[PDB]
Amino acid sequence: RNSAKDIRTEERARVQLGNVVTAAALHGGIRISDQTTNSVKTVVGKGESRVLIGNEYGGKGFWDNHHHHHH
Amino acid sequence: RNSAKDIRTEERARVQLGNVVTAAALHGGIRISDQTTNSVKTVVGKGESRVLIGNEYGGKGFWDNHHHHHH
Amino acid sequence: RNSAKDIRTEERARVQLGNVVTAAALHGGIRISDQTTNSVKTVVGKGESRVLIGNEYGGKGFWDNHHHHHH
Amino acid sequence: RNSAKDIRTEERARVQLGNVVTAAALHGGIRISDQTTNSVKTVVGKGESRVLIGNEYGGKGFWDNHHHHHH
Amino acid sequence: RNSAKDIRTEERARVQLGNVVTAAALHGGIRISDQTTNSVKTVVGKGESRVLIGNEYGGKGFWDNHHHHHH
Ligand SMILES: O=C(O)Cc1cc(-c2ccc(C(=O)O)s2)sc1-c1ccc(-c2sc(-c3ccc(C(=O)O)s3)cc2CC(=O)O)s1
Repeated sequence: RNSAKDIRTEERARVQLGNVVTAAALHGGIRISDQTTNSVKTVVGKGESRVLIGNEYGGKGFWDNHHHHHH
Repeated sequence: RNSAKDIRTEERARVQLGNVVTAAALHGGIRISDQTTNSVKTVVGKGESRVLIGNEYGGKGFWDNHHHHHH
Repeated sequence: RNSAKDIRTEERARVQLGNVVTAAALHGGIRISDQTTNSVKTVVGKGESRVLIGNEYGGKGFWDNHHHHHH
Repeated sequence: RNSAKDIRTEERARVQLGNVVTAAALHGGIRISDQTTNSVKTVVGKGESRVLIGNEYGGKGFWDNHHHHHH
Repeated sequence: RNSAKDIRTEERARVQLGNVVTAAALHGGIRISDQTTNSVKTVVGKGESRVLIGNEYGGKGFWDNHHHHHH
């Protein structure tokens, strides 16, 4: 699960509290198991900062596309 | 599941409580063992900040628009 | 399930409770998934702030997005 | 499992609290569960900074790196 | 376990705290436990800073490693 205490997002910033499911995630079943526990105390973002509190599911790189492409 | 406490939005800020499903998610994989609880205490959004409390199902962009050049 | 406890909307602020079905996601079919509990305690919106209590269904834009500026 | 005390992100900086699950993975060992513990106290990033707190699963080579082995 | 006190990343920098798992995963090992102690005190990086605190396991040979067969 995910848990956050204090998140500050100003100056055209944006924050998302959840998981990201891309249109590539079409393979999965129902299985109840253990899930990693990720939690943050304080996050201060300034200047179009983007806060992602959760896990990301993608195939084309990651959350954003700035560096490290396909080999 | 989400659990928010205090969310403050000022200066033309906008906040949404819930999940976002896109047209690309139409007839796809909505259930892939998404077992997680996203809890948050204080969220600050000043300066046209956007607050998204929930998970998304898009693919054609991670909520916002980001495009750069790697190496 | 979408729910809220206290919402403070002031200074040309607006609040909506329920769900939003954008025309980009077909007509108002209603009842598609809803597999998460979305509840917030206190939401403060001052200064043209927008408070949306519910999930949306769209593909043209993520609720509020019309930017065409590349970085 | 993963815990962060204070994280500062400025100037188009972004931070993700979770893990990176790529589409290169499938129903075969994807349930990494809870193994090692990663706890950071102070994280400061300014001017295009990316904070990744979590593990990565897939054949993307590496989440974000500069290049390969150089001479 | 992996712990870090102070991490500073400025000017196109990134900090990754976690373990990397290649698409091939581990060739067995039903007892996945952490048997390494990595405590980071203070690391400052300005200008193309790559901070990786965790376990290396990919298949390239830079910030990662593998076995591979030579011929
Ligand atoms: O704000 C709370 O009360 C704490 C908190 C808040 C959550 C929820 C938010 C709203 C909910 C609600 O509305 O009820 S519940 S869950 C919960 C905890 C879970 C995990 C914890 C850890 S421990 C820590 C580490 C970070 C660094 C380390 C170091 O320096 O040693 S240890 C971070 C987190 C996260 C954190 O404390 O913010 S606290």
